[PDB]
Amino acid sequence: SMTSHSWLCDGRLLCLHDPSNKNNWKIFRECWKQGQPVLVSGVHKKLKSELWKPEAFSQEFGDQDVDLVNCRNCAIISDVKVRDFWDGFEIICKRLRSEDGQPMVLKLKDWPPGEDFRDMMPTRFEDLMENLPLPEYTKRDGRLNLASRLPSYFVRPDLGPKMYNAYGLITAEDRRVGTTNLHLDVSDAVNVMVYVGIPIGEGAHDEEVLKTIDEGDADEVTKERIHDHKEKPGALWHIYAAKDAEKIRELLRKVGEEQGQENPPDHDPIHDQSWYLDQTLRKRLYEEYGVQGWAIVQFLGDAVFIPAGAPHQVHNLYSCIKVAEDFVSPEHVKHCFRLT
Ligand SMILES: CS(=O)(=O)NCCc1ccc(F)cc1
Ligand SMILES: CS(=O)(=O)NCCc1ccc(F)cc1
Ligand SMILES: [Cl-]
Ligand SMILES: [Cl-]
Ligand SMILES: [Cl-]
Ligand SMILES: [Cl-]
Ligand SMILES: [Mn+2]
Repeated sequence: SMTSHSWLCDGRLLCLHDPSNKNNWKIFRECWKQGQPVLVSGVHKKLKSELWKPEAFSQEFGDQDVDLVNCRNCAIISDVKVRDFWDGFEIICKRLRSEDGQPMVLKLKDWPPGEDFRDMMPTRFEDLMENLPLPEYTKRDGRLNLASRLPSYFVRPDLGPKMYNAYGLITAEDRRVGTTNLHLDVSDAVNVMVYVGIPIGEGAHDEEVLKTIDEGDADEVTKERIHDHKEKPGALWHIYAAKDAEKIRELLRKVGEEQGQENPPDHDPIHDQSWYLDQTLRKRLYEEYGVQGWAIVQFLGDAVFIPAGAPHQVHNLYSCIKVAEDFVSPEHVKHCFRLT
């Protein structure tokens, strides 16, 4: 039977089921005020699916010059055509290869660049912005988005949205690598999964995805969406409460020292965006510092709401297209204030 919502992550994660319901705010706002992330399912059913295909991006924009990142070793591939990324998104035999002869796991850096999404892609901009959940919070001019209303005493987000495109991580060794390393943002954000590409070539790669979700500490209800409903899983997130950010800095300064890094005692390993918390480091955070987090699997059409100041990391299970909008809720405006 159809329901307004469910509770995931041992009752700590709200999952809203109807992305456009005019009553969603009544369920959302108490979870949000407590500094929790929120998930909203079903946004893909509201969008024009033809606008969000990898082959369309290659056809329309493929002669633009871009830089790529090799997710395995952080090497930068400079000044290549964006078609060289898009044409290997789902077809493994078309992917750029490393010196060892293997196909690379690539991330497309800063594309569209800076604030240019709306100018470059006006039909995509309209389709996303008109279908964002919790629109009083997430639209540029929503009544509960303070972004356009604050003075210079507050850090204001850039004009959005921003697109995040990267291949899926594949191997047992890849389990310890991030798509996006641990970091935080001083603004709130909503991140929508608009497309998931499950390949052919090395295709039949299902078992390493299940071990990644299990070892990732997914809850048993999330482990049912995999097996029961046959939805496409895109990415595994870990999110930590803003109140636990300094305890995470203390762990990563200790581990940096154990690994012979030579950092000053006040340096900021979260701002550096250089760490991915693997199973070993997540268990040490829990056991040695008493800090737990939310393990979230983002399926096609899921919107993840990330509270301002909350440390988070992302690991793609399959090839993903994500689109994110930043906003400034009144609940979390303290995190962007420039004094005290
Ligand atoms: C430019 S590179 O990143 O150093 N790679 C070496 C070139 C290559 C690697 C694998 C091939 F199947 C063909 C050529
Ligand atoms: C591993 S999980 O299935 O995501 N459940 C964790 C929920 C939780 C989140 C944050 C906390 F500070 C304490 C508990
Ligand atoms: Cl907060
Ligand atoms: Cl467009
Ligand atoms: Cl709303
Ligand atoms: Cl990163
Ligand atoms: Mn972020």
